[PDB]
Amino acid sequence: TLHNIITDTENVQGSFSKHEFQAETKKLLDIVARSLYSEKEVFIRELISNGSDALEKLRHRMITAGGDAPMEIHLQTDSVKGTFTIQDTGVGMNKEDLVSNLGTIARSGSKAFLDALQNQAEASSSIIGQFGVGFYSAFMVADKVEVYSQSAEAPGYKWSSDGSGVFEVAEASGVRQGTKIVLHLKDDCKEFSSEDRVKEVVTKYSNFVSFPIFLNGRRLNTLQALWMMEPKDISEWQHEEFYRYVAQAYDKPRYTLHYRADAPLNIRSIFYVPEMKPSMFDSSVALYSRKILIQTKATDILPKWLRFLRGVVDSEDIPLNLSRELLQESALIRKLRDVLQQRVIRFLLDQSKKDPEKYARFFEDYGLFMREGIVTTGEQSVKEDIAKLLRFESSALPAGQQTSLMEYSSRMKAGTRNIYYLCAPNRHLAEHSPYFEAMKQKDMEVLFCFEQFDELTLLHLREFDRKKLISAERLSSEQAEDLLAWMRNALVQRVTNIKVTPLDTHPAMITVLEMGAARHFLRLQPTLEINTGHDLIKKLHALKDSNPELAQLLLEQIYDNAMIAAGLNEDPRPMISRLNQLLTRALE
Amino acid sequence: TLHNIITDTENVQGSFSKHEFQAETKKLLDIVARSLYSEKEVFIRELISNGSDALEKLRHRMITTAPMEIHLQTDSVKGTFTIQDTGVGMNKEDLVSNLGTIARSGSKAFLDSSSIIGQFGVGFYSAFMVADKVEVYSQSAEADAPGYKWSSDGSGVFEVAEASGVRQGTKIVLHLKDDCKEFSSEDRVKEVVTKYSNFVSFPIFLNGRRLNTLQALWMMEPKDISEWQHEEFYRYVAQAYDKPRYTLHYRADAPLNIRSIFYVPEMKPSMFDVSRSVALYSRKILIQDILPKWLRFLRGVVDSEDIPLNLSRELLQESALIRKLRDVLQQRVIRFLLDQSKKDPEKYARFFEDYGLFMREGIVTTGEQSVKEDIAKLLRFESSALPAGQQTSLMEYSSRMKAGTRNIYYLCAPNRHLAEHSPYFEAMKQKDMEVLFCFEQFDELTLLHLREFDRKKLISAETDIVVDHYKEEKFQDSKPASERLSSEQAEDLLAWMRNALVQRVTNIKVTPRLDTHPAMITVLEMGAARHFLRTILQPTLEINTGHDLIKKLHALKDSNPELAQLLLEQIYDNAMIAAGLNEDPRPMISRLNQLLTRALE
Ligand SMILES: Nc1ncnc2c1ncn2[C@@H]1O[C@H](COP(=O)(O)OP(=O)(O)NP(=O)(O)O)[C@@H](O)[C@H]1O
Ligand SMILES: Nc1ncnc2c1ncn2[C@@H]1O[C@H](COP(=O)(O)OP(=O)(O)NP(=O)(O)O)[C@@H](O)[C@H]1O
Ligand SMILES: [Co+2]
Ligand SMILES: [Co+2]
Ligand SMILES: [Co+2]
Ligand SMILES: [Co+2]
Ligand SMILES: [Mg+2]
Ligand SMILES: [Mg+2]
Repeated sequence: TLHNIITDTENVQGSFSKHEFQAETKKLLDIVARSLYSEKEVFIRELISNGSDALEKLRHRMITAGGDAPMEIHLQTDSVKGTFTIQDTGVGMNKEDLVSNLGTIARSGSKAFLDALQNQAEASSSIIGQFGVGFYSAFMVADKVEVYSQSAEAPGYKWSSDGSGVFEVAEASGVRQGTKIVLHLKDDCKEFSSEDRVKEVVTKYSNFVSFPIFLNGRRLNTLQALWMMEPKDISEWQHEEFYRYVAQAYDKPRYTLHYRADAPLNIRSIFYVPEMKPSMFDSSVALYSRKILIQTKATDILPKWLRFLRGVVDSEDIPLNLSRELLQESALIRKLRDVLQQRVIRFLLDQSKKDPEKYARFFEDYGLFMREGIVTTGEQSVKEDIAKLLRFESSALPAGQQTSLMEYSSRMKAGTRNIYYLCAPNRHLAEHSPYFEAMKQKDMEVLFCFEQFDELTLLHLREFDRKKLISAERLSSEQAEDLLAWMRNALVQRVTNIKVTPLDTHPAMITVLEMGAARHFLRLQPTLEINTGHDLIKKLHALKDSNPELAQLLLEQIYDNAMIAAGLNEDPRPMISRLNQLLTRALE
Repeated sequence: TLHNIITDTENVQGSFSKHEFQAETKKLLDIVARSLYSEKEVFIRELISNGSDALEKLRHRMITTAPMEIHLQTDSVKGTFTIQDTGVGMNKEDLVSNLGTIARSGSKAFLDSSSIIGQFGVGFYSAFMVADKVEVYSQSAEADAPGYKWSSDGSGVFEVAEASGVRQGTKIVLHLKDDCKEFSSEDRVKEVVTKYSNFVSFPIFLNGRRLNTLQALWMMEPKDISEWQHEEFYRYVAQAYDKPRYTLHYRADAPLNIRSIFYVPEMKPSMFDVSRSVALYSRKILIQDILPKWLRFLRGVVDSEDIPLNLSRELLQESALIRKLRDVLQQRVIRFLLDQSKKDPEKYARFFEDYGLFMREGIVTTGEQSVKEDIAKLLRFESSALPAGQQTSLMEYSSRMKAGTRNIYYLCAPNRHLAEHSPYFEAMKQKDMEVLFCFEQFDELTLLHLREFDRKKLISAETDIVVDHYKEEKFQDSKPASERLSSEQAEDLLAWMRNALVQRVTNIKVTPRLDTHPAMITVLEMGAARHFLRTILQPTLEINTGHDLIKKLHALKDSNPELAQLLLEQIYDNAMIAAGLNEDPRPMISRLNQLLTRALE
């Protein structure tokens, strides 16, 4: 029932030829200029990266062979002629370098320059170019490209091409030191001769480029890359400002984490938690490399549950896809994500100590993210890492006070290893749980979990600290029996039981067996319990025969009042008209 | 004030030299091997695509019998991945010029149909992502013609020799590097095929077993798809176990080529997943928004030939075409859902109940008014002019509006009975306008954001009641003056209430607009106040001096003054709750029980 035709039936017969791999130059240029980037606008990123690199090499040269000029990138638009022009005052290119570097695809002068530096040299970490293709991005948007270049050594040149397999080189006066590139834009790309549009692209990708960038004689990039600076030389106001820019936000960060490290990758990063809680009516952490935008929404570097963080991650040696808008599959990027997960958890844990009050607000607003993380990850070790961030209330603690799974594990009786919880809409329904009343008597402490999805979190948690979480789950004696028998008939299809109990000020209360049910209800088999010493109950007893119609309203009210006190009816609008009838008739 | 450096100053001196662009081949190979594809597994897709193309070329040549299939083999002991197709094969010139030359694609000069996948001339080199060594055995058809072995380590050179025992077609053997042993696992290779190549037009066999490849339903004639084929296909694309309640199979050629199928699940959406969905294809191979956020409940697939692919085959290439496509799809889906409401309103009611929250979200988070209104066409309400239970729409409301009218009135209450008997509705009934009844939690927020519809302002009943004070209060009471407090009694009572409720209310007023209710709370921007409470104000308390409870209060203030104050506090609380402006109701229960006992003697 198997069908395979793969068989070792081949044998080397005779002699063989040796060939070198070739490359169809014509088609390859078309591929860069058409089939490489998701957006045409990206040619501006590339040309500015080149200007930065040229400037960086000049700066490097002058450390040793010092000499004389300012280091700048200038952009000019001409909306009448349809041109885009960029000029840098960097190292420039002689005729040999124009032909070699521009004329040859995947040849990178910058890459060779990098490979020859001491790894410690500043330029080692700021040179952007790697592949030797970014320049061809100009043909995506231009029918004609002209390059004027003057090297810093001992004649100016003009390089020229339409990008169709050929190019021309001639001597030129009077070219300024560095390189000037003029793009004659295609008709469908004339938008890049608009100043406003070019400004949008520069700020998107290249806002943190190290050298001043001018557009039509005006400076743009006034924003310094805070993530590359020493964490201590940065003030709270700089973070507030930088946060707003990077998160496109208008509030401040409640938390700031400035993380720098060298392994598995170079990392310079800043993470923020917004002060404003998120909701339905609605950026992410951005990825950079050597100060250039890679992805506005970084995908592989953080786990999904940490998507509430804003900010930036920059790595010098993260493996980039050729398009420079994706990362390659890498064991190093996987390790980075794991490292960051642990760092952020560690940071939030520290914060729960420094200010439990503040952390309490944070957990109310963002705790859902932690719960999601515990449910969706498949690593038990990490589930218990994220679980250190959870807060609940406890049977063994007062109302409104939070504790962690660790603090519970702390207080446990020495001879036991079970974590008991009870997921309830509220505390009243918890304290009066049949299942919890059990754990009151013989057993001891139970976690009260009121938040949404607290349940399946713990179900998915399964195991914490090698331990197991498991859900713990007046009126005479015949005047009352008469009253009860009456009550069961007026509330036939509302409750599945009516009891009598020792309540004080409250004439009745609602209790529920399954908390699980009550959630379906709020999305039920209540048990009303009557205080036969309460005046309204004794009044109810008297009116059931004397004024049956009045006692019907009163009964309904006592039931509704009990459901409200149990948090089982949060919006009492349905009762108001009846209640008003009860009041008018009572007040005759 | 300006700093520029760019000046038209440069002039050419003497003649030019002419040059041809060149390529650094060795470094291109490295780029294809390490930097081109973001995921290693796609070498499987690329090799299958080549096999599929070779088979298409043979099919086209066989017109003008033999099997046409693709075989995969994993050897986890030898660390080897093998693929063999029964296609046209390659001759010596072909092995050299097409395989040996990066960016050379024989699958171009073949033209000359739309079944051919290969375009760039680089896909084959993806093998070097995962393999130290690659051997190729190919046999052309017919044509003369010898067999050949092609061989390379991936760096720089390769060798070809004539060979025997080469079956018609092409076999390729990947000697996997230690980094990539996962591709000698059958379960692993199977995962990849079904991910990218599950709609390939020829059978694929893995280690002798035929893979369950599928029909590209979206490309096919809609009328030839049975409900059951859609059920199955839905379950596949949505990875679900239930079936679709709606199926939209959309083809178009203008303005954009589009072949798509969308499904709405029969299941209600998980509330967990809502806070925490359509695949994109080209030529039957997977490609990795397209729908606006509010339509993320839809499942299914979109294919469009106007979307260009990047070199790596994982990104789309015109962020403006996409916005267009998305706008087209949004429009088509709204029209589809409007049509479903016509055909079967009862079934649509269930849909709206389960998914309505997505519409409301869409209305609230869009900035474009015409889009808010388009989505708003999907909303359903009840009406004061229709029997209980009968759903209607903004459009139908608009069509009943008299010539003079210029506003759409609405009232938000938990249910039909509460709206019909709302004090706000009693007040509105004195006018002759139709009032929409909206029962869902975020309906008010939604209409607040919607603001207007078809040039008609949306106004809540509660708001309209306040505005009428600043016009003519030309309304007469429901009860004759005999059944009301005299003015002197009304003024006396009000002055008392103002003292008893000093810092809780802005003012207190009688109103002729109530019947069943003793009082109501009014706030100009009621809706916005309700929304704000979900985490005081300048509320007005308006009393009905014809109501038994109000008149009794007038008496009580002079007979049991303490009881009168307790009554007063409760009336205010009742009006706040009825207004939807109440804080936690639990702490009022104490007062209420106390009030209840003192009343009952
Ligand atoms: N503005 C410039 N000034 C001086 N030299 C330049 C300039 N632009 C490009 N070059 C040179 O031309 C080469 C080719 O540029 P490019 O095609 O962008 O490849 P790359 O910058 O080297 N690497 P990549 O950007 O990752 O593809 C560079 O490496 C430099 O040697
Ligand atoms: N299995 C095969 N059988 C026959 N010819 C093949 C086979 N694989 C590759 N070829 C030939 O070799 C050429 C190069 O393949 P490839 O590098 O994948 O580029 P491409 O398929 O043409 N376009 P693309 O896949 O989009 O990069 C193809 O165009 C075919 O002419
Ligand atoms: Co052999
Ligand atoms: Co070195
Ligand atoms: Co000139
Ligand atoms: Co009309
Ligand atoms: Mg470059
Ligand atoms: Mg191919």
